[PDB]
Amino acid sequence: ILRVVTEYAWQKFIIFYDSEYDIRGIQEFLDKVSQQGMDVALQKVENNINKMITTLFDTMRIEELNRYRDTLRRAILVMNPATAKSFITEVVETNLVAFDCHWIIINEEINDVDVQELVRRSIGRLTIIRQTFPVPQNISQRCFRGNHRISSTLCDPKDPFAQNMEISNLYIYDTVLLLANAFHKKLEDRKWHSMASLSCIRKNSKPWQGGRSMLETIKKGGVSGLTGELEFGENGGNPNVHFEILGTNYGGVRKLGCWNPVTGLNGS
Amino acid sequence: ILRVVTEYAWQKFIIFYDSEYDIRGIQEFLDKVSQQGMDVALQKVENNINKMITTLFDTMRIEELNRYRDTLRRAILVMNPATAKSFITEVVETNLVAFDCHWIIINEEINDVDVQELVRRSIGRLTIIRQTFPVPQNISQRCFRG
Ligand SMILES: [Ca+2]
Ligand SMILES: [Ca+2]
Repeated sequence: ILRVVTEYAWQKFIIFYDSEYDIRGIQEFLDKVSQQGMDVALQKVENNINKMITTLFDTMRIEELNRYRDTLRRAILVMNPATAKSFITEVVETNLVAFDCHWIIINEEINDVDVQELVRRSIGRLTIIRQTFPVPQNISQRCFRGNHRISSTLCDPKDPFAQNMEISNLYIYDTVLLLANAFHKKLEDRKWHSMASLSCIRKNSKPWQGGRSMLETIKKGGVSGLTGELEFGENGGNPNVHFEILGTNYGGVRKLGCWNPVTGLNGS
Repeated sequence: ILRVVTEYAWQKFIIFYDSEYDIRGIQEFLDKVSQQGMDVALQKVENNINKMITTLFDTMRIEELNRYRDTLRRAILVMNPATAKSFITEVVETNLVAFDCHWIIINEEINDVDVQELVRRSIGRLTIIRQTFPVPQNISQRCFRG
């Protein structure tokens, strides 16, 4: 979000977040914008937008709303798409934004149906930032990885399930996939160590003697799945991630660029 | 509608009407705009807007839609408010109109709830023309006549 904001040369904008978001996620962002001397407002968006905005007009006086309108010309939404949809509509309909506004929505999880609906509801420039998964061309090969066949319900992107999957769902698939390959290699190499029946609340209880070798095998595993490549670095965490950046100035959405943490930003 | 159009100095605009409207109602209007040399398009709006506009983008090519977009900058809606609501939203969301547009809605019957909702849905200038009834001040005397 910092990189994108920097590219647009924003100096003044408002960050909107939903009622479940943990703002520690942007503590580093807030530090940096302050360090660069920007004017950044924060507001939590209640889950019922209708009473929020109605309350606003009543509560706030004219000169405040004029200040508020100006502030909304540049905004970042850090919220789930459902709340964002409702929020965008209500501000638009109540004339709190206009054609010159530019809003950014950022969330790993925004599906194609959500993106289309957000664009439909917005009336200025909109930028959408979401995580994307490297998936093959030729729709037929989308449902295979080598000889491994994936249920069409997960890989057919015309499928309602597929279009409604949570990101965690994709990772769950690849996790099962990764484990299977880990077990396979361990079995094939004839270096199997059996599972053990363990006991928890027993300060005497011992750990699984097989755990260290299994962990090492899984940790050094890698598979191609629905998320792209799943694998682990030396620190035990998946390093692979990709973000796409979508846009539309109104008057329809297109790809502006891509981001990943090694190469950085590509495109405008 | 003629008087209002004359006041705004329109020279080119499109008239949209719903599927129940009897266009003989505007035959005299059409005569007069033609006599003044205006460029006036007519289209019936089907009762399901969603398939109408979807059909449109598929059916029509680019250069037609550009012609069409330009034409929609000035429009008159001669339809019931329910159909107008849906119609305004769908054109707005599909970027067939923009901030510079000016639309007129005319119907004797458009209640206060409809008016508020139309304004909410529109994104340019909107003019609403409806019949009104002279009703007393002091809400108490509204419910009496003598
Ligand atoms: Ca739109
Ligand atoms: Ca409006």
